[PDB]
This record gives sequence, structure tokens and C-alpha cells, in this order.
Amino acid sequence: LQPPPQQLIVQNKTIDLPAVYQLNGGEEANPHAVKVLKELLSGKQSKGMLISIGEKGDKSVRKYSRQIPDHKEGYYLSVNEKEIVLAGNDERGTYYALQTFAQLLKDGKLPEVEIKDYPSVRYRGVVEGFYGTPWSHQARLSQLKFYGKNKMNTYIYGPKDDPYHSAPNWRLPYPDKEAAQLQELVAVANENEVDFVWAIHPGQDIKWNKEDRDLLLAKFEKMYQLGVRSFAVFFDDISGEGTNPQKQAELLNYIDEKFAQVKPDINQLVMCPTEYNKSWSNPNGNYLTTLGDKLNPSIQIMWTGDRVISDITRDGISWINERIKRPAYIWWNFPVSDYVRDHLLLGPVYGNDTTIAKEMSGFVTNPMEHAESSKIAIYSVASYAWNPAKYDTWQTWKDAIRTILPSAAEELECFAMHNSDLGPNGHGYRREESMDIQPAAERFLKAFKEGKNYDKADFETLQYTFERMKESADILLMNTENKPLIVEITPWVHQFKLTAEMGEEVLKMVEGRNESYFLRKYNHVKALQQQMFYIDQTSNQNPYQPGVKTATRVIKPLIDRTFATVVKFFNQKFNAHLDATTDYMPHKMNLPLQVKANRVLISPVEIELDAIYPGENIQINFGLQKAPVKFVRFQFVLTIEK
Ligand SMILES: CC(=O)N[C@H]1CNC[C@@H](O)[C@@H](O)[C@@H]1O
Ligand SMILES: [Ca+2]
Repeated sequence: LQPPPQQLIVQNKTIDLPAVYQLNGGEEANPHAVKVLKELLSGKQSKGMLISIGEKGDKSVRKYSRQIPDHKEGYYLSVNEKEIVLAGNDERGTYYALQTFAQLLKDGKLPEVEIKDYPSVRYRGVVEGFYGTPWSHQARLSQLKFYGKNKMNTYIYGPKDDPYHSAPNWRLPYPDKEAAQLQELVAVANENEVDFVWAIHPGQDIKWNKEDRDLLLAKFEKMYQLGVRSFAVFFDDISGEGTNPQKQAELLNYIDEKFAQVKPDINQLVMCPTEYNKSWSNPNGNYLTTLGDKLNPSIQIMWTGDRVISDITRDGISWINERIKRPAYIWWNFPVSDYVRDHLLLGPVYGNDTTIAKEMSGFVTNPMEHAESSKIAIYSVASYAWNPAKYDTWQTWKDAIRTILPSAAEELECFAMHNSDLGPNGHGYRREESMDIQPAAERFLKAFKEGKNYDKADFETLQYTFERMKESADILLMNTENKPLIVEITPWVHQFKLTAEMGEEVLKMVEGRNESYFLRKYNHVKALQQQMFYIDQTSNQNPYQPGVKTATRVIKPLIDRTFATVVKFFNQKFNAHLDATTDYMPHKMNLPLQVKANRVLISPVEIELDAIYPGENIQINFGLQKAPVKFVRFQFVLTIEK
């Protein structure tokens, strides 16, 4: 059961899904839930075993009102030989009773059980709020079904790069095509019991005048016409007047008073502050307390923790709550990769204190621009925020992988386990990676480097890893159970497979039959390096972190260091002069050259390019008018026309 229920009593009897059943509650219970139930009961006829579905207050469930948790979205579920009860505290609770029911049903059989359940955190879900290609319409439809199945009740739509979400075209209604698609998203979210929260991000060019105020209002009104019933205003990552607290609070309160309190059915009204984490707060400034004191009590204030990227702690949530005068609505910046875009972040969700549910009013994950890939952290975040006290890091991760790709779980597992760390970055945030084999890697390399014998067991572990990596890469590429997931990760799967092959060859170079066999392996390895460079230069070419990195934390560094090392030993033994560099680089220059898009740079006297190119400019720190260029004699960046 994911998420795990608050309370669970299991019997060790199993009853069959009644061939003949009698349904009590069908026309009075939440239709979404009745719909799931009926699908599960296809080819089953309606005397028979009584099944009771309904919300508190419904005739159908009166007998059980005591049993139904007195919690929003709570429910009571019961299966025995004589009957089934599915009873929500409210309509969404009945739907969630059904989501739990569906997981219990295995082979037309059910365990005898009694469950009392409800969420420990009121708002749980996802904020699509990253920089990068926003999620496709189809990705989104898929996400909303996934959210319902995992009792996530919130989808906050706010992709930084959607021009009708941010400046300047926030002022503009969506075009007809986009609008109809959003209308469809709201309907699907409704059906899966998710609040679609439409966010707008206007602060960068907002004028604090009636005109802009009205435009914002009319935009919200248009969204309402499309079915939206929840709203947010994001003030993150902007500069200027669009960051004045009082003005923000005033705008928020006005939206509240003239809009959220004027429609009959508006649910969530949420604002993300400009100072959105501790380390970006002006120490002793009045930004957060102004918001805390001026914002109407019913307005949620988002927060990403002590740092831009970070895990939520007891001391952290307390620090913020004292200033905003209410429980923070958490915006957790994981697995979002928009600042390390050459990495996938597919590891477990961990790091967030499990005892602070009461201290947060919401918990949403900012995911990767890779939607299907993000379902691993998303399912885990769903599990954590519904029941943080039973949150199990690795078990949920494995459960997510097996839900996403039952046909190749172990392979996805192998792949995700070695694609979890972010590498070095401006936000300082890291994840463990490849911990299973890290000790063996570390012993092997320390010994080898120092001419001290390595343990044969460690050598074999590595070897075994490279082999499993190749099997999972090839099996992943050809998987058709979730094509969109495979499309998203393919570049990295290729890169991952070449990494595994590079490791095998380098290991063979360590064993090293003879002089000629060594050179064969050494040459194979140069070729692989060049192939990795090629993928890194042709796949995923975005402006910020172009390319494709994989197994960066433990595995690549082990292979590279082992290569440099065995080559040095070969050069010594045979008085040779093999090049021991580990990153193929087609240009020539003691710091490593790098190639990013059409820049050729020295890592922070004479460079020689592998060819003549039109020069664009040189930016040095202590234009070329298209002049031909191959050599450059004297930050250190050459841009050329490529
Ligand atoms: C509140 C917030 O995190 N805003 C920005 C910038 N900080 C983190 C980045 O990952 C972005 O995705 C995010 O949209
Ligand atoms: Ca009802």
C-alpha cells in the first residue's frame, strides 16, 4: 500500500471478490469513486455480498459514521466475509478509499482488513514550476491520473517558460488551442480528485496600478471560465518593484477579497514569495514578517527551506513559520534539474524530517522537465506527505519503479541507482549515488594507485556492475511498456551503456594479458571516450548545461582514474608515451579545454582548433567579425561559428 495508511489491521483470511454482489450507495456516493469501484467489478453481477460506498451523511454509510476518520480526505475501509465498506469522511475520501481498495485487489482476491486512513498533510502534490520545455499536454494527462492514484490532491501549473504564465504575456488570455487543452486538464484533474491550481508569475514587469491589477484579475476570471477553481501568484526569481512585500500582500488580499471570497467555489489561494528560502532572506529585513502580518490568514505562503535547494527540517520549518504566522506550504526543489540539466535525478526521495507534518500546510515537489522520469520522486513524495511517520525511503523508491515499469523494474532500478547525484552546482545540493559499490570502488582505487594489491572481490564487484549496467541499458532502450519514459531517458541510457563498456575495457587493461592486448584495450577506450563526447555534444543541447552525464559520482571517476593510472604504469614499464587524458577533446591547447555549444574554453598561451572556423568573439577575464580562426595565442572563452 502506497501511501501507507494511518491505520491498518490485517486478518490472514482472504475473501474473493464477490461474483454476485449488492451495491449500497452507488447513486449517492462520489461518482468518481463509484466509477473506479464499478470498473473493478466488471463481470460481476448485482442479493449478493453487500458493498457499501458513501460519504459521512449518506444513508449508505450511517452504520459506520463512528468508524470514519474525522479528517478531511479521510476514509474507513473494511473487508470481511460478510461485506465491504468504503466510506469517506468526504467525497475525496471515498475516492481515496477506492485507490486503496484497488491496490488490495490481487487476483480477484482480497485480504480481510480494516483500515482507517487520512492524510497527515492537507495539500500534497506537484508544482510544474521548473525552467525548460514545459510538460507536453499528454505528459500532463498522464501525471493527473498518477496523482489521483497516489492521493495527491494538488497540481500547481506554473512552468517558468510558458509565456501566458510569466511576463509579459501573463496579461494575455491563452490562445484557443492552449485554452481548450487546459480546459481538458481541469476536467481530468477533477475526475482524479486533484485541484488544478493555475499559477501566474507577473512580478518581473508588474505595475502597481489599477490597469495591471485588473489585467491580473481578468486573467484569473478567464481561467475560472475554463474550470479553474484554485490560484497562485508566484513572485520567485524576479527583480524590481515586483518584489515589494506590502504591494504583494495588498495584491493578494485584493484577489482574495474581490475574487477568492466572491466566487462560490474557490479552493486554494497560494503565493510564492520573493524571499522563498532562508539563505535568500534579508537578515532583519521586513519582507517575510510583512507578508506574515498582512496576508489574509487563508492565503498559503510557499517556501523551499533553508536554501534554494534543500530538505525540510524541524528547525527550518519553525524558523519560517514564526515569521509568516502560519504553516509554510513547502515547495521542495527535487527532482527538478533545471540547473543541472545534463543530469537525470532518479534516486530516492529522502532528507525531509518525518515528524513535522503539523508544521506544514502543503508539500509539493518541483519535478524535472522529464515528466515520466519524475514519477519516481513524485510517487515517493506522495507516500511521504500522506503518511510521513511510516515513510520508507528505499522501499517507496522500489515501489515507484515497479509501478512505473513492472516489466523492467530491476533494470530501471540499476539505471536510477547510478543516476541520482547532481554533480557540483551553484546551489550546493548533492545526493548519494552508487553507494552499493562505492566502498569496493574506493578500496580498489586506493590500492591500485599505491601499488598495493587489490582485493579480487572488489575487482569482481565492479566487473559485475558494468555487466548489469549494459544489460539494463539495452533492455531499457527496447522497452515498450512506457515509451514516453524511454524517450525521455534514451540519451542517458546510451551514455550509461558506453560508461559500462568503458569500465570493462579499463578493467581488462588492469588485468592486461600482454603488451599488444593492452594497446587494443587502450584504443578501444579512446574510441569510447570520443563516443561519449559525441553524445555529450549532440544530445540535449540546451543553453545552460548542454549534454549528457551519467554515473558521475562514483563510477565515471573510478573508470577515469583507473585509466590514467594503468596508462601511467604501462608508460613506465614499457617506456611508452600513451596519452592518459580521460575526456576526449578534439581541440589542442595546463588546464583542460572544454566545448560547450560553439564555445571553446579553458577551465577557470596557444589554443589550436581542429579546423578553421569563423570567429565570433573572445571573452577573457583576469568581436572577431567572423575572421577565420584556428589558433589563438596570448574566464577564457572563444566563440566560433559552428
Ligand atoms: C521558488 C523556486 O525555486 N523558484 C525557481 C528557482 N529556484 C529553483 C529552480 O529549480 C526553479 O525551478 C524554480 O522555478
Ligand atoms: Ca454523498
